[PDB]
Amino acid sequence: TASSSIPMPAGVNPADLAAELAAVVTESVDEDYLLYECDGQWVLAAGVQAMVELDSDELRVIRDGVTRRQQWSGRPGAALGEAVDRLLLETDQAFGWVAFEFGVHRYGLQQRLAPHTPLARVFSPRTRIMVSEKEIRLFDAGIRHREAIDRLLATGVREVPQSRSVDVSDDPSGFRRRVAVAVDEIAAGRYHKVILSRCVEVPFAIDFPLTYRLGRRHNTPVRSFLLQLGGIRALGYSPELVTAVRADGVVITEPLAGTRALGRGPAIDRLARDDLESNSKEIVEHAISVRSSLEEITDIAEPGSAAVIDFMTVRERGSVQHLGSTIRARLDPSSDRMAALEALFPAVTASGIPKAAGVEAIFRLDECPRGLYSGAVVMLSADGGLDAALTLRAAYQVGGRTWLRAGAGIIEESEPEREFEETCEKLSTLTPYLVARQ
Ligand SMILES: O=C(O)c1cccc(-c2ccc(C(=O)O)o2)c1
Repeated sequence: TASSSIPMPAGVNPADLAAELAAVVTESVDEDYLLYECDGQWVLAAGVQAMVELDSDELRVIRDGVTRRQQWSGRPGAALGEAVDRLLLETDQAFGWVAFEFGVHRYGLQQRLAPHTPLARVFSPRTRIMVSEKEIRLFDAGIRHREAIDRLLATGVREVPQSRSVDVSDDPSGFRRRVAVAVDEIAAGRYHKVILSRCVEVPFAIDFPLTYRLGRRHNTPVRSFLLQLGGIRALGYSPELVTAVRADGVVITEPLAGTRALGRGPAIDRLARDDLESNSKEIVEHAISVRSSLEEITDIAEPGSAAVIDFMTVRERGSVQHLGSTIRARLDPSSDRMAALEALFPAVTASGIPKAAGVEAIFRLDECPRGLYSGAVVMLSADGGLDAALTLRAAYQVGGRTWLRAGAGIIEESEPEREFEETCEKLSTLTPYLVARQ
């Protein structure tokens, strides 16, 4: 099905070649794109053939300057799903992002959103370039894209420049104070856990593809992305899989809970791993989160199909390590891939426990709308597939402002100073790897 298949050159890693190709194609064609890494394939979705924009109050489908603009009601997953299924009648895959705000409708909180709040942006690409350890496959590539790959193979990948440091120690948004307020709300019995966050400004412009390459070779995320889409530049090393739906009907979700530092050498990392695996506080939070995922997944699964296939094992994520479980079910004939995403979104590590009360608290105690942060980056296929990675450990550039964003799960025993240090550990997935724009 690919019109070209080129063997991967010796000594070149696919993440490096795919991100370099995104830079070369940017220079020659100047188009929007989304690069998504999923199970050893880096798929560069290049150019926008058609775009679906789901907002809180409207749905727009834009193709070649022509817009279908429609009011929508009911579930946001049905509005997005109907438009995306339409894109996939004539193309194999669609890609994009879903905001954290897409998940508030299931809890009846959508009236709290401001008008015109973005919920999702999903596009069908003009071209797809798939890069694996074995080969480069070209789908619907015109002469400029074919010549860009030829030029890159002739020159080889660029050497990544040295990175530039950033200060994460300032607290202009009062994260420590906001954690103290959440702790008091938890002590009052309003909820059990809430995830709060803070932004850190990057006071210099970064090169997104070079920063992506440098951070990727020091991280082991479950998925990753690099994009330039409708005025947003973003990259991330997604630590958690929100949902994967396969064409054969198998649904997977991989919740994480608990955090210890990682990357401090073998001896310190082993002590942190043994503490994480045996700490009552982390075990209880992980068990509650697995029980929550199983309750959610039963609403969309064939009866008796839900199962935990890997339980409470350490998942290494670069600057941090977490407890994780892999939950599997079979999609019920009465359900669909968007209803599976809606059942599992937002993740507990994006919201809290109970999830409804965590989302309500975020509207008051966090900077809203969150947008891409704690939402998902997605890949959908014409055969029914869906892959949705949780957007944490990401960097953004919008309108000349570059920033990072990290948070923490706050419970009754949380201390503001420790939670602030925890956001610093999560920021460390990116802060040593920022390449300035040259
Ligand atoms: O609540 C937990 O146990 C838990 C576990 C792993 C991650 C997170 C979490 C919340 C926000 C971020 C981030 O901005 O990266 O990460 C929370």
